[PDB]
Amino acid sequence: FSRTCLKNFFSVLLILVYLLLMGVAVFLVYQTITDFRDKLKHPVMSVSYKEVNMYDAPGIALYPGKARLLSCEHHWYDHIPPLKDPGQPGENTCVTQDISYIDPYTNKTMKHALIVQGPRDVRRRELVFLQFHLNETKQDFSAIDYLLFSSYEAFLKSHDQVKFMQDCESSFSSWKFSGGFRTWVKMSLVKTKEEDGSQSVEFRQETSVVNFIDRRETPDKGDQLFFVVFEWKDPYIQEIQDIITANPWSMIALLCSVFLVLFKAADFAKLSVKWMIKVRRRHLKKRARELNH
Amino acid sequence: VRFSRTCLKNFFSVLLILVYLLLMGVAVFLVYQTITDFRDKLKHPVMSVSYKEVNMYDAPGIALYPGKARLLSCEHHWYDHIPPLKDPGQPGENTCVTQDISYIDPYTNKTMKHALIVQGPRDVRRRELVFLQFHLNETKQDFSAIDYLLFSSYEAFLKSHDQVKFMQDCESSFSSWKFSGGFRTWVKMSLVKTKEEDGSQSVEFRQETSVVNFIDRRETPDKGDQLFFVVFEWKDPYIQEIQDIITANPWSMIALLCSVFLVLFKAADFAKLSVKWMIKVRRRHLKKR
Amino acid sequence: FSRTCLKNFFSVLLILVYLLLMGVAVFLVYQTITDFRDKLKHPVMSVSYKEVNMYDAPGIALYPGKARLLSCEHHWYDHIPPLKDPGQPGENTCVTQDISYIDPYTNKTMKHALIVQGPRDVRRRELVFLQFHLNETKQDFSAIDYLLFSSYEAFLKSHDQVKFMQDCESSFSSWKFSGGFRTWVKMSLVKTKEEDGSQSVEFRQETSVVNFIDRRETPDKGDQLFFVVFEWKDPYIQEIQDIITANPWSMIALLCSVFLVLFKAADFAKLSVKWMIKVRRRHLK
Amino acid sequence: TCLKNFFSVLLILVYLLLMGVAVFLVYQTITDFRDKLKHPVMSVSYKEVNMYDAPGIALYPGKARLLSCEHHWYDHIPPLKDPGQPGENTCVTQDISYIDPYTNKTMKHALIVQGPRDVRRRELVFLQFHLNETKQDFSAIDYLLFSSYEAFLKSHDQVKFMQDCESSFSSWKFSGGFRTWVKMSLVKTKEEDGSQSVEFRQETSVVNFIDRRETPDKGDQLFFVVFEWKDPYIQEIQDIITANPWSMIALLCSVFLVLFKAADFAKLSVKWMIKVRRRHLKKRA
Amino acid sequence: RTCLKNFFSVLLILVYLLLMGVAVFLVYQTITDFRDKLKHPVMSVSYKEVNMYDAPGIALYPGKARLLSCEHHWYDHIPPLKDPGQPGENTCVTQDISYIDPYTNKTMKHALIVQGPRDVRRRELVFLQFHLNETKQDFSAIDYLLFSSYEAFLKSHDQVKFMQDCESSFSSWKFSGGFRTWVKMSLVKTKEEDGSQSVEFRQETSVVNFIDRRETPDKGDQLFFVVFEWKDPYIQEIQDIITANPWSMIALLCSVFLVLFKAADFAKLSVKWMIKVRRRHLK
Amino acid sequence: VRFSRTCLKNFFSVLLILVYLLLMGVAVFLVYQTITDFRDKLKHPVMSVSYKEVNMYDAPGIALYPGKARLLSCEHHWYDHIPPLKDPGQPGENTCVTQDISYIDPYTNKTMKHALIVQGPRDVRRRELVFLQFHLNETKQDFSAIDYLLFSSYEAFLKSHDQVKFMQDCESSFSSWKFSGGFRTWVKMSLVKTKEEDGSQSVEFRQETSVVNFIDRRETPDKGDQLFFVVFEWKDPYIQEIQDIITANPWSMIALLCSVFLVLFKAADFAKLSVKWMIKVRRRHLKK
RNA sequence: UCUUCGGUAGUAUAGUGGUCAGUAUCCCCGCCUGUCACGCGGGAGACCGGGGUUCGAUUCCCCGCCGGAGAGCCA
Repeated sequence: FSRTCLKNFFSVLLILVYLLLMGVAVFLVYQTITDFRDKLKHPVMSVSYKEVNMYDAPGIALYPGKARLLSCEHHWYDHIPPLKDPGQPGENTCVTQDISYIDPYTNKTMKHALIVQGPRDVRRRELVFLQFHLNETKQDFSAIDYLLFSSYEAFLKSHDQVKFMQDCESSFSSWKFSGGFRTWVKMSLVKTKEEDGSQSVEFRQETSVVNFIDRRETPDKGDQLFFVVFEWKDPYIQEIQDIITANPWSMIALLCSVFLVLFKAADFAKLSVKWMIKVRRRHLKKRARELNH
Repeated sequence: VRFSRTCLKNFFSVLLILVYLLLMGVAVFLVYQTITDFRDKLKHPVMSVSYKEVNMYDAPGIALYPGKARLLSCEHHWYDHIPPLKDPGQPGENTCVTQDISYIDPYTNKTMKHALIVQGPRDVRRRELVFLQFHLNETKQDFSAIDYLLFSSYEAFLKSHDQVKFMQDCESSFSSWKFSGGFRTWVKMSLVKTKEEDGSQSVEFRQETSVVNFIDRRETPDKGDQLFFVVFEWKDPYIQEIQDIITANPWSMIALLCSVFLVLFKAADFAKLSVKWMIKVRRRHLKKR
Repeated sequence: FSRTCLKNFFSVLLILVYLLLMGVAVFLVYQTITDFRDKLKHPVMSVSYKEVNMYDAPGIALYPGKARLLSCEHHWYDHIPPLKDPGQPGENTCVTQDISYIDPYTNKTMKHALIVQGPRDVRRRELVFLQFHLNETKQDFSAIDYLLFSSYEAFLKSHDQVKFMQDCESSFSSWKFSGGFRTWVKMSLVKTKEEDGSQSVEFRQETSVVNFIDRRETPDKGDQLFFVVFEWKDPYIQEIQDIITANPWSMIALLCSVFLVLFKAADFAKLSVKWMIKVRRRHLK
Repeated sequence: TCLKNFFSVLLILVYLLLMGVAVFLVYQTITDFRDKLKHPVMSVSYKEVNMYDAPGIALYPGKARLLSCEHHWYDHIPPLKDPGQPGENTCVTQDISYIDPYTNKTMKHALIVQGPRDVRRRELVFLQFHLNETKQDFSAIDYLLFSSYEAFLKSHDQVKFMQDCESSFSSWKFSGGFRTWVKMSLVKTKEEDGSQSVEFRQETSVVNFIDRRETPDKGDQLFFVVFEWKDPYIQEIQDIITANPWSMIALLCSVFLVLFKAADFAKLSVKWMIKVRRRHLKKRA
Repeated sequence: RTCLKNFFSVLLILVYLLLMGVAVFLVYQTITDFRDKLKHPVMSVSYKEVNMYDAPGIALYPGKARLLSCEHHWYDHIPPLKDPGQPGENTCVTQDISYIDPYTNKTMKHALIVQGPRDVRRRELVFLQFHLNETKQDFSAIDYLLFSSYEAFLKSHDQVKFMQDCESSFSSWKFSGGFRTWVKMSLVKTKEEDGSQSVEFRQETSVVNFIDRRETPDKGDQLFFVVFEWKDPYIQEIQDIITANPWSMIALLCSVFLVLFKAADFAKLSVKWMIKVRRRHLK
Repeated sequence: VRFSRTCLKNFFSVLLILVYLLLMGVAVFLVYQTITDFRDKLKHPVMSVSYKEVNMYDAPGIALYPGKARLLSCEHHWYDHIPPLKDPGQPGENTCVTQDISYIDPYTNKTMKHALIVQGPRDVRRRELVFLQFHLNETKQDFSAIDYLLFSSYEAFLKSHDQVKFMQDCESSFSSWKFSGGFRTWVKMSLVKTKEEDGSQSVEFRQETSVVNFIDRRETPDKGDQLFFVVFEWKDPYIQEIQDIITANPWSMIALLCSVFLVLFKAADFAKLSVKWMIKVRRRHLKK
């Protein structure tokens, strides 16, 4: 009767060894699929700078309003602008093209905008020096807004330019420089990576205002004089590449890991069951050898 | 002729010793290198960024710190493209949810500093702004400046009675920006949600001031009338989220190592079978019958 | 045709399994080759925050013109600058170490460095107050440049300050401070990693100008008094490291091991053809 | 035959001799290992330090108040000075006084200063003192020259520096006159554990001081004291151990193997001799 | 049980590789020790003896002084005092040429060079003497430097360069006024890798007071006196020795290889002896 | 078969001669490097240092040579960095041990130079220091100074005999210092012993004097009167040992030689194995 | 396609339900009888593979691999 119980105990051990590795496999595959779904939930960041040598012509959509473009001189490399007496017009050696459109988010108002061509040569540090004057009024807070878009010649050679300002304000953000300062804007360009098209352009900038010596002007009525430059901070275009360990990585790693752990989950069980039936037969051998020595 | 026997004696010994030596020399090499790589990847968790959109922000924690400065207005201009022109100096129109707390200084435990916490803007979509106005006619420092800090939520401060520790932890964590003394500082703000190992999102603020000079010469400021201005608003509806994820999975480490061990076992067995076959083909070639 | 055609139908499965395994292997190696084409973008960013307590004092290369310093009062303990007076030179207690050399860009211009030690502690908010002065001239906009580099001691200990400062000027950028504002320049470090781990660093800074009342010295010509409050802001430094996510060892291991499941599938094919042969033998016998 | 008894002894004799020389050589090599372990050798190293290494110069005037300091960043001829004028405390006169650690009864003072820098340009501290002449003869002012001024500043519990650095030096003084000029240099010895110790050694060179300027009427004192740096080639000392980590045991095993091989070869050769002797015996039988 | 015997044979097979691992570990340890020994070269000194020292180099920059006596007391120590200030007894091989500064490049240096003493057995000493007019510098001094041999200045050319090179190698010792600075000099030779012998001078001054009461120097004029005896009749010979020789560790590696071969062979013989368990069945 | 026999024999012979040769080349090459290494390490012995420690030094001799002066004051001020100073220039209070010997010179062999031998301080831990105030009449001593010489055994000087030679040899060996005529020469003598070969080690005194000036305001200005103080101490409670070790060991070197000879013998055995492989190849050649 | 016969050291076989899987040759070592074996004395190498019964199966049974033997269309 002892052997009749032993043949049941060893069957129980057989089933235990089978189901141990039949449950480990399912637990591991479920854990791996859950982990790879988690990885699919959110990708990681992969930046690259790809420094350039000759920037494109950028777009600067000023909204001067009632002011006047006194000067838009392009200091081709002159990091120290030639001092000139404020308060009078002159030297419109600029690439301005006054083009207006209706502003969205309002649906009721017209607003003009003298989009100008920005500097290109970062190595030479090309500049653009502006000067806006306005007869003082009740506004008491003189800020002249300005937008920024990547390509200017694209605006030059695009039919139905409605997009170029009816979408810039709806996409970009509206900065503004002060009245009575010289807002030094050191722009830079940053590119993202979307799955729909190819990429996108977003601007960054570091305004560094410096005071304006009101002498030699004497604003008796209070004539404010806006002054703006638009440098190019760096020859580098930090592009954001949103790399994913999500679509191909999940599938490939899933299939490989599972089909290669099934290998052990089968081989170890086979070896263990073979050797345990071997030891069962060995116990039978030793008891029957005690019987028939 | 024992030439075949001697060639066998050379081959099985040297070839098999070489193959079970190269097996170890590759297995231990790869296991050590990949364990080191696992430790390295555990050393440097990779960051994850995205932009979860928010239609309507909560009530932020703008907390002005005016030392003996008189508030003049709180107009929460809901959507105004530019706030309407205001005559300075005159008080009134202070429709801001305001509370004053002052217990102790977190730094040096020096003294009390009263705050003027405002509920702050909510609707980013309609570009809510909370345009302030200040006044410091009686100047003795002669070195103008006004301090302000931001915290996460208003009702979180309001409901919790930990008033002193609110301005303890907020002051210790958030830096102390100071909007300029005299001209309006259009302080757009944005939120950054960084995650932690425990799932806690300890948020911090990010702002991009844009100082606009004032032409407030309608005040006769000869006596020392230095009046300030502030504008808060929410920069973009989006919110940045920061989460550092573990790039190394030990449950993939173990799978990779057991798989390469199985590869090496199969390679050794195949090599043994192949050498046995190449040895035994001459056995059927030396004798024909 | 009763048995020869069946044997041909069995043997075409041999070529079938060969071509299937070839195609699957080619597809898998194509996927892995695309992965190591993405290897170009595999440089990813991993950042950490070293909670540093005591900080290295950094050199602060100011580049004044016709200006003259007035104070360097380092408020090691004080986080607040006590009230002071315009003009009136006093307590030039900094470590001004003028090394005025020629331009590194055009090699013609004259620059006048005034390296200051800067602060050390950040838990105590160690300010480094400064002050300048300039009698008015035809200077329609007034600005006093400056610049930064990694460490003061790396300037003091290293020899040949000529190239040490000349290359640093062109390498970094120059963000100035204005004529009449307390340009409260905070500062912080980003610790990036190069291809080998040389660990170059550059400076992040958040200026915040603030107006200064000038009635106390009645400048009747345009006298300008600058003020700079260089101060370390971050109680911890950011550590940018560009780790790469893929190594060829994983590629070769996974490929050569899915090769084994391919071989096992071939084994099942070789068993199944024999099983079908046995079944057909039983059926047609 | 009798030749068998003749040769049946030197067989075991040669193995006995080999065992004897084996134990002799193992004793010789173990004694050599003991000797080479009991006499570690040193290695001298020169490093070309280019810069500061701020030392914690100390002085113990007690009654001789300071009257001058200087820092001649490049001046091998320090110019004239007024004898007896107090002030110009350009030194970082971090004055601290502490009780004796050794006698535990004397209220000792200190006038720690900041040490010379710029060894390349030979920057040299300079001093000047004064003391109303008292009953004590042989006017002497003790002074230590411990190192690490920069860490001395930030160090906590400054009593320990004074109470400890006295024991680890000999406190060489400077005289009551004639500008005891004091050069100095460093030695960097390596301890047994792995740490290192830095000690200052100095080469005074006194030069007589002309008193044709003070014209004292009592016998007052104006003893200077001058510091500098000697050649920057700081001596690094390392006490390396004789290279016997495992070579002794490996060559012990080698001599073991060769002696066993030689014993076996001796057996082979003597067996060959026995074979040829048996052949000769059969020839001559 | 034959399967057990083959499994023990497989155990010996596994043991066969732990010897390889230990050998490779010892090889790595040996290569690390070799690199360490090539990283810290050892030093040695041998005090050789010299019967007749070379006539050394003595550079002096008196400035506005004037050598009043240059007597070679061959072995006598009796001090003659004719007059503290008179010029006389210039009995030495002296030679002065002024050269511009090789360091500042502006000033000129007046190298009033004196040959010096040779016979250490007789303890030759070159008793100098110098007087200076009163000046405002408030403490007198004379920088003086030494070089290898006066003959290296006598016959050699480029005498301007031959002194200009020896500018900052030494530390510019100096004797004072109203003193008798006794300078016992010794010479140390270092032996570096490139076969050159850089000679250096090391000396131990011992100032002794002087009596000017016999000259009535109330005005403020100071005197100077120097001697330059050679201290020891020896020369320090410091040699840096490399203590690592690859041709002394290749034999170490070979011995390791032989002992591991013997160990493996003994393991094989041990399992062959273990076959006695089957040999008993054969019996 | 003649051609095959000739070619095989020449091929085997050239292989064996090539390896046999190499064997000899590496043997002579290694014995050459052995010769070079052993001769080089015999030429340049390598020296070592160590620092033992004591708390109570023995009594060292101090051979003063006062030509005309006198022991105005001798003391044993231990532990007192402020020695009790009396009125200068007044004799008495000599609480030391002396022996006014007067022996011969090695250079003149005729002068009976005095030597007021004293024993130095011993308590380094309590920094004991002697104090030897003197005075002379300097009628003509324009550069006043009295020599002093250090030997390391006062106790062994006492009980020993032939004291003329016991002072003669120490005078010859150690160089003669001198203390200033009008200063205070603080002499912090350290003790250095070198463990030489021949079963003998010798001691050497090295010291760094530090003159500190003396003020004579307490004595009336006189002609032919300059006094001077000399101080002896103990620098460190250490004793530096300079011992020379030897790098080369004949036992180790012959061990290397035996190992490489074993390796080359095994290489020749593998050459013999190649010979037997050639023999079997020739057996196959004749079988075919 | 079907039906038998056999498969063992490197060679030839002999063994078989309970074990010096043996022997001759071949492989190694001691003797040199004129010789590197012409002759002796000691030591060494194996059940075609897989599964199943049996205390144990190289033996008993089944399935695959290898030959050789026959009918032979398997076209």
